[PDB]
Amino acid sequence: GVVNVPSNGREKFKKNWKFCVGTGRLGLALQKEYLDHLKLVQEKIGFRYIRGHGLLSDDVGIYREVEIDGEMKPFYNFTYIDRIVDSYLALNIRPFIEFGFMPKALASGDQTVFYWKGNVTPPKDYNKWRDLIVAVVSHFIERYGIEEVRTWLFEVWNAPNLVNFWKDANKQEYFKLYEVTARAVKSVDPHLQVGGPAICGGSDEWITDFLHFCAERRVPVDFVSRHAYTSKAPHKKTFEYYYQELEPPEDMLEQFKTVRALIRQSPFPHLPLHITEYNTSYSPINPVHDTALNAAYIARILSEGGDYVDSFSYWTFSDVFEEMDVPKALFHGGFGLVALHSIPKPTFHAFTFFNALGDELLYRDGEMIVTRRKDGSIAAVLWNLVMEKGEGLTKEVQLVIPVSESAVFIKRQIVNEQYGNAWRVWKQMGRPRFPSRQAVETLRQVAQPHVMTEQRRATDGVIHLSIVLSKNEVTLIEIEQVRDETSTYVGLDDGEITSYS
Amino acid sequence: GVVNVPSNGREKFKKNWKFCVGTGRLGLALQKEYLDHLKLVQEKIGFRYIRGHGLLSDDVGIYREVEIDGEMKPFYNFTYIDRIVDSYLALNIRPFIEFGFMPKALASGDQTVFYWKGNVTPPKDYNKWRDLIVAVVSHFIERYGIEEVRTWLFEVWNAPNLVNFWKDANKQEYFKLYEVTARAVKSVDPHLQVGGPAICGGSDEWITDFLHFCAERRVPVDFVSRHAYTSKAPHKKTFEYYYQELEPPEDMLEQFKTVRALIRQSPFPHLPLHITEYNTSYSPINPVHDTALNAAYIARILSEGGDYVDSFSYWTFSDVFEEMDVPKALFHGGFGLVALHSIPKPTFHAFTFFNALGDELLYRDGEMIVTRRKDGSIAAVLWNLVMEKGEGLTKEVQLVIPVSESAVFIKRQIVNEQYGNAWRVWKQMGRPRFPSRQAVETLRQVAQPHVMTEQRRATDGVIHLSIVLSKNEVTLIEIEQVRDETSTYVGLDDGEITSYS
Amino acid sequence: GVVNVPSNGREKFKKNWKFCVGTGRLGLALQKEYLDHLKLVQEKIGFRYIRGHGLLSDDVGIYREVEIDGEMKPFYNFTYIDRIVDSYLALNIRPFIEFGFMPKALASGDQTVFYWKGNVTPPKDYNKWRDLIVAVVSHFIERYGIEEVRTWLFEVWNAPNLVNFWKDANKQEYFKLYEVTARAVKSVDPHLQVGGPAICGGSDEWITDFLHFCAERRVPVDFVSRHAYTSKAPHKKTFEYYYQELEPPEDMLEQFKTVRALIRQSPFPHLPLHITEYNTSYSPINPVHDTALNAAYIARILSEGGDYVDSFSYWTFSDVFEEMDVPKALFHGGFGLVALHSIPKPTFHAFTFFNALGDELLYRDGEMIVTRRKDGSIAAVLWNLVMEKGEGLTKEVQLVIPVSESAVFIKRQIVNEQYGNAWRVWKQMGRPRFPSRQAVETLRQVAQPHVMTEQRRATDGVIHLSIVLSKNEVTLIEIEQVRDETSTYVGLDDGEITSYS
Amino acid sequence: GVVNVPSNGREKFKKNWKFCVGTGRLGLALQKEYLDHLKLVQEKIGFRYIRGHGLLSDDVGIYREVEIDGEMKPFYNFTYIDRIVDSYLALNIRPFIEFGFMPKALASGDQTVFYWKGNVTPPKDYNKWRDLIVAVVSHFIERYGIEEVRTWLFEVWNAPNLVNFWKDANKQEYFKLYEVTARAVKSVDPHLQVGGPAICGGSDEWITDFLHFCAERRVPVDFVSRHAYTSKAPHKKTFEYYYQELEPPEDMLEQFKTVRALIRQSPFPHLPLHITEYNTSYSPINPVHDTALNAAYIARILSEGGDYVDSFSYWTFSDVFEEMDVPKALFHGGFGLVALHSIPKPTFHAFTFFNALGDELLYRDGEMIVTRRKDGSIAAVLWNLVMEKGEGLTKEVQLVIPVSESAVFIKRQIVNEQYGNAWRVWKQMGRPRFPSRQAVETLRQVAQPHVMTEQRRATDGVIHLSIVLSKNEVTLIEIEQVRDETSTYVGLDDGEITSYS
Ligand SMILES: O=[N+]([O-])c1ccc([N+](=O)[O-])c(O[C@@H]2OC[C@@H](O)[C@H](O)[C@H]2O)c1
Ligand SMILES: O=[N+]([O-])c1ccc([N+](=O)[O-])c(O[C@@H]2OC[C@@H](O)[C@H](O)[C@H]2O)c1
Repeated sequence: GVVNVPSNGREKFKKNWKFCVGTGRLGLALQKEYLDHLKLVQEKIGFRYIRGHGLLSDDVGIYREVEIDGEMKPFYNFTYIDRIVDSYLALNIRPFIEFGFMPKALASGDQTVFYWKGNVTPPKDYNKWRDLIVAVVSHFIERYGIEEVRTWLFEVWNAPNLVNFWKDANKQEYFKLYEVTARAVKSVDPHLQVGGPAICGGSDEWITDFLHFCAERRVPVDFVSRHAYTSKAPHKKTFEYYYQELEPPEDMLEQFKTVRALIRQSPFPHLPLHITEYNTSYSPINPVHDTALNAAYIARILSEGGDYVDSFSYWTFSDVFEEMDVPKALFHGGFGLVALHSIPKPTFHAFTFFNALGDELLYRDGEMIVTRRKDGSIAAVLWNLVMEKGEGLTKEVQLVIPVSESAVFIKRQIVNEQYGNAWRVWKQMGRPRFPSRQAVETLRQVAQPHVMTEQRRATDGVIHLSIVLSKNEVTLIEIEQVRDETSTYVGLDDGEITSYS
Repeated sequence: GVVNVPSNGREKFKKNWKFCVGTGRLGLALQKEYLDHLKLVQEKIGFRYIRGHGLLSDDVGIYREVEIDGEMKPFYNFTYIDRIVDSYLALNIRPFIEFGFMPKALASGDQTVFYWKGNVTPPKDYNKWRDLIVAVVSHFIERYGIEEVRTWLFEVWNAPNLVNFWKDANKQEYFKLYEVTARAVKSVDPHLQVGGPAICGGSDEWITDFLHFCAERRVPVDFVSRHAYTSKAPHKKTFEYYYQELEPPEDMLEQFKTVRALIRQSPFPHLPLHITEYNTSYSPINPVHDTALNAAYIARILSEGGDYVDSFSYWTFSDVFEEMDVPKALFHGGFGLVALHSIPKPTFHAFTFFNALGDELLYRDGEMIVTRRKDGSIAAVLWNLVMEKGEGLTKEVQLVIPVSESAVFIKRQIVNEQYGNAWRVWKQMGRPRFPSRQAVETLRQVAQPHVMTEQRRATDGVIHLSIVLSKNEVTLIEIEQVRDETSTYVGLDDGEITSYS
Repeated sequence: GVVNVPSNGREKFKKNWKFCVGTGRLGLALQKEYLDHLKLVQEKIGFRYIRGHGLLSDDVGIYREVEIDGEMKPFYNFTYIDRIVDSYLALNIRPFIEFGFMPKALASGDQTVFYWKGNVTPPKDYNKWRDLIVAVVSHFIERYGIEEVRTWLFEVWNAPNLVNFWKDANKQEYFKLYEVTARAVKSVDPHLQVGGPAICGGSDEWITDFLHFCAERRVPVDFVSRHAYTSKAPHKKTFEYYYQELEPPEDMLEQFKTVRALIRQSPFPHLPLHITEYNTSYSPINPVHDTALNAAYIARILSEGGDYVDSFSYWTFSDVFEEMDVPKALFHGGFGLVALHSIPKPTFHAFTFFNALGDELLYRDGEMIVTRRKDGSIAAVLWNLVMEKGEGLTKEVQLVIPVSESAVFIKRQIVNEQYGNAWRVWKQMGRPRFPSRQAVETLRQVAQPHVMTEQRRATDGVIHLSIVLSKNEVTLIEIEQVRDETSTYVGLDDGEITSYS
Repeated sequence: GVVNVPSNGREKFKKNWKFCVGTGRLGLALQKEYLDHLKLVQEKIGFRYIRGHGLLSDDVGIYREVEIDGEMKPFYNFTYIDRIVDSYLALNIRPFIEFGFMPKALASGDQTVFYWKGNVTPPKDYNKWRDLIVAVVSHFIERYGIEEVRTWLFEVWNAPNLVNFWKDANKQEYFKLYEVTARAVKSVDPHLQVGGPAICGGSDEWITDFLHFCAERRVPVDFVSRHAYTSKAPHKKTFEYYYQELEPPEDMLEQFKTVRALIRQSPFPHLPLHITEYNTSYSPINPVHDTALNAAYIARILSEGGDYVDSFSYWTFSDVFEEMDVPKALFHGGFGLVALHSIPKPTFHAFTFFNALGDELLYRDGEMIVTRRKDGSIAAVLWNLVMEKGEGLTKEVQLVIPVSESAVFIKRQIVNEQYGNAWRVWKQMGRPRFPSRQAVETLRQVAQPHVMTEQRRATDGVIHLSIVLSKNEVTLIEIEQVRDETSTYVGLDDGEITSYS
């Protein structure tokens, strides 16, 4: 493919793609492994927010009753989220808070979800729930101050359209929960941004009904949130895996555009859309998350998602996760960008590569994005998504690039099936479920992207880049001006080194 | 050619090769860059000793006078060595102390050497020198304890046979020095291992005459020390470089062997030989040091060195160095295993690869060493030294390794003219003298060994490795037993992941 | 009163006191907070062993089924203990392993203990319990090597004599469990030191019977294990506290003495006694743990416990704990030496003070220990336990100490009701449950022990220390030799500095 | 003396006091010790700028020549200052650059200053000098960007009115150097802030003459810079100390006010004034620097200096220094707020305590500053300077603060002759010149300010605080509102803890 890149760009590539990221339940943020991962993530990708479950679930331990006199009185315990939210700010990432699930002692019923058993029943008392919300949100304000907390976003629950996350998928009782929550939030401070309905795909009439509910009853909404996944249901389970086929990335972008339109035609036309969960597969034990295909796939979404949505949050930044029990093996199919022992998966590198793009959009299509940075250098992320089985499937992309700076340093980073892929190498080691330190160390060496560099002189003010992508490669290409200093090394002559010319 | 690696080995590959390592002057150990460098070097190569000049030179500031009442009296400032040596022991490296150069205020003349102007004249008074030595040795014992200082070694002066390092290259006067120093040391504790004559090559009758001076006069010697290089004197200079031709590595090994023999024919037939400086070139501004050639070259030394010499200390661990002024550019020909910004140079990777070898020497010729680890894995370092100008020059090596382990994990790391070579990429950047942090980080990325993994079945309890070395490649190959766990993943099927088979 | 310290000591004060230390369950070692706390504890007190609950309980996640080829087969997930033990060894602590509690899937009934719901029923199948032990112990050996694991200890279950921890406190069923476990361990390696009965107090015929059981059936036992507390059952509960009266520490030492005597009467008279949990109170929400009284109390135990027992393991090193839910406030009555946010509690400082003592036991009574270090210096720890309510209550102590020195530097460190006491200060702050970072730093500053130094000249080779201990003071006194260097500062006169004399 | 602190104050206490700080020559910035110190300084006191010598002196290595052909051509080496200025920015501190001294290779003459021998002669060629500056400033802008460099300040030379620092203290020649420098700076970018004359006191007609010179010859000046000290010429020397009397703190403030007047009376009446060096003693071996008096003395300067000068830069932040050779002992009278081994001296605490103050000035006089912070809390630094010899000499300050809050947590911090004073304890240890690590740790533990806390109820809507300062005591007091949480601890009763009430 021959893509002629212009010197100038009308558009700006926005940073929506790294606005927010996902995470396993907040209680897992107490784990050193977790925070190692979060550190890595925030050093290499700069997420602004993080979005998880469990804030009000009982391992974090906020909501209790507590026998005083002979009445059960509510007790709010911030010991853990203080630590959690602190560890977050310390890593320059803010909570996209998600109020859920139901504390056990506030639950109206038994139903739970996940291995860690988040209670998914409504509050036995909405006054108690509201007071939870007021307490938490007020607690946050005390700890972090109002100006900090105002930058946070507060989602109400999670996937209420699903029977697993909300008793009977009750639209009406969710809307009651939304309204008590949204009102509770604004009552603490009116700038605080509360939103919903946190629905998973398959039920976008919920967004419309949610926005009709909010307009009709004058319920505050500051954003719509929605999840996006492209995996069909499991066509094969093992004791530790769900294998699922996938719709192409276009399916996710159409999901985004569709929900943007629902918002345009609603009484709240100006509302931000945050996709608070996205990946390929929605199961934390689907091995696709460990693969290069995941990288290549998710790159398209990084490219284009931001046209439709104010943010879209990769579920998750890390394999530290337990919705489906403790990981049974190093590469076990989890959502994480980072695997246990801080081994980036290929998808991590995809974010790393997008994080090198500039603001100025020179060219974008369905398999690349090409940007100018403020120093005049170019940054391109290209990907070769291939959802079909088979080998080779190399795609050459020819890039013609405007460069006035007579010489250029090109640095290219590739992750694919061979490179930046610890999953492949893990396989070769015997798929050790519980690898030794040495094996982890090799895995990490191997998980680094392949780097290639060159100096190229630009003939006619043009650089012609032949970029050969292999199956499911995501690659970062940067073209820097070379300010050559060779001429200051007077007499320099590598021909005077043994073996060199 | 075809190498049939025996299943078993009588001989043990010893750790002589990393007993000790070279350093820029001890004063420079105060530099944060220096410690960063030592720390990397101690994490990836665990050297036991570090040997450098400048212990008694005036930047470290031990020796002074000091008009106290009405008298110029000696003052021993240990502020800097306490901190230097402390920093050494904190990194699990002990000093191979070298008593030099002449404190300015103890100097008998003004001849200095180097940019930092180490004085190279005999002491104006040997009684004061003696006391310096007693004071230093004593102070060390007081700070670190007698048990610890006894593990240290003590060389006396540096290169006294060279006019640059010692006034008139006075053999007789350097023997006076050695005697005063050796006795000084021993008078403090008889078990302190003192030695000399730390000579450079070209005048090895100094070993003979030194050890007869020691026999005649019964001067304690506990080892012989000697430098060893293979570079002729510079035949080109720039304002910045020396370019030297190198003798091949056999010349260094014949140097080792011939000195060993000279010691065996001496009155002290059994003394240890510590080669206290070695590289290819002896100039810290010979770009050869930053190349792959350097690594391939030194790899043979690591392999055989221990045959003839109890230790051999690579000059140096780091480009933190000043003999020829402050590095005028990132890669500037410095002795260092590690370049500024902690960019491993190819020779670094050589040591690191030797660090992965086992005790059991299975096979060794002049281009490889093969070893069994105590868990039964093989570790083999192969190098392809090519001193002749020109491209290509690839060696095909065929390694036939035994192991009744069925399945095998091979990890291969290569560093050559393309991989693990930040010098070649520095040049592509336009030889930035003073690189941006971004350039540095690229350089670091690129300085990493290229890793290649595979799983192979064994046929007939044998692995057959067809190994292709590029020019001046050093490569580590490890063959580990795969204890394969895949069978525990019942239902595991990569064929159920999108794109995978 | 008056105490004349012998210049020489017959006996050695041993390190039994810091052989082992308690931890809240192993699952919590995943917390970054837990490890912060351990690093701290390992730098200031060097514990060799760490004994905790929950190795096999389900948060750590080892034991699962796992439906494979039509059966429920065991699935040993090592993800979490690998990470846990790793981190233990990285901080130079080994597991005093305690095989408990029942994995939910291995359990025969529903009885749990604690908020974390450790199952306390017999295995539904003792063969599978055997295979669990074999799996875990084997796994450890496969990861750490046999020479490492052989240094560990293995306690079977916890407090089988209590109904809360073991169905019916069934003695015969516990012996069955112990036999199965002890043989399973030994079946893996005969060096693996296994032991019980891990009983709480009140019921020491369990030792007698347990050992009778083992003699009769030739069941391997390598040590006896026992808990030791001195608190009566809670007389007052709030929703967050258990308040308890305490027996004096002689009571604990009598427990030690008495259980050792039951071992000498038994068929295994020479068996090690490891007291694997002691504290004052056995409630993790008794505020007593946070006080200076706890420190002063336990210092007597540190002083004398080793006379009777091979180890005694302070429950716990850290307030990272959850047996009674998540800490409801910074100081919440947790067992920890270390409070959250790495705030040392008074008791932490007691260990620290014992960590400064020498081998040579010069003098000891029930309020002090005095030791000679090998450099010749004295180290004394003194405590003024005062269990009575009220203020004042200051012990005077006249130490008369031989010193072979003449000029002496004394460093006293004190923690008591004023200093080294973040609890008192936390109360002044308004008892914030969830203190801000600022408050926490203040608490940490204030948690440090008060230091008083002084130079004293000996008279007639003796130092006469008049020491006043406030109520529940634990104080460390070190008397070190001064090698005065002031004479070398010729002309030094502080009287030539503004204001100084 | 009683002070009725008003609730609100019209004026702001400015942060001029910590705008900038002094340092040893930039070359020492390369030392690990130095950066430990800077780290600490920047974690506890937040300095915006750092100002020292040697930028162009040859240890930093920027100016060389460099025989190319037969010509000596200038060569600029940025290897060191890149690493220095990076290390600066990483620690959030910016260079208050100072162009000096003369590179040997550029020097017109042989006169040097200091042990390290900065050349203090005019350049041999002013074009060469100019080119140096352009080179240096262009480099900065290249590496860090114009926006960043525009925030830096550029002083020309140091103390040109002193014969030691400038050949013949030649005024007219300094103005030539100034003009050439300032013109060189402004030619690179006009917004770069260039300034001088960097004079030491006792010669202020130079500021007048300088500003007339610049006014008349239209030479750019953006700031006046000046040094301020109060020590008289030494009255005793030892081989290692200068001992000096000190004019009182008013003398310095009057120096500040006098120079502000000369500036107002000048052709540039609104120029900022930066005191680029102040301490009490101008010698780096005056033990007053090490003392508590230093602290209490510098406290009035921090309180008030800002009225008269835009900045005032305490020479120096650390003892890493060599103007008078390597430190001969731990506390050796160096300028540093931080002693070697990162042990803060009392003075460091004064900056720390001042760094606790709010912006809103409630009350100030010559012994205290009392401020309100944005959360309504009070912060006051009180000082009791006593320049006379003698014991005791305390000082009661009675602050009467309005608070209608019911209750108050008070946190006080004291460094005086007893507390926060490691010099005092170092003396008790026998003035170890080169202390053991154990000794250093005691020293550090002792270098911490004494902390006293209490809770105080309000009476009459007011708090009456009696603050006893002892000799040369600086003390920080913070009064915060207590939000008492005790009522939530329902049933709490410390009375139910052994020994407590
Ligand atoms: O160019 N020199 O000053 C020089 C020439 C030859 C030798 N040599 O034959 O050993 C030499 O000596 C040492 O090696 C290089 C230098 O960096 C070391 O400090 C010297 O000991 C130097
Ligand atoms: O210690 N000296 O050689 C010296 C004496 C007098 C002054 N002075 O009058 O200002 C002085 O100069 C400056 O201040 C102290 C020094 O450390 C700085 O480098 C100079 O700027 C030094």
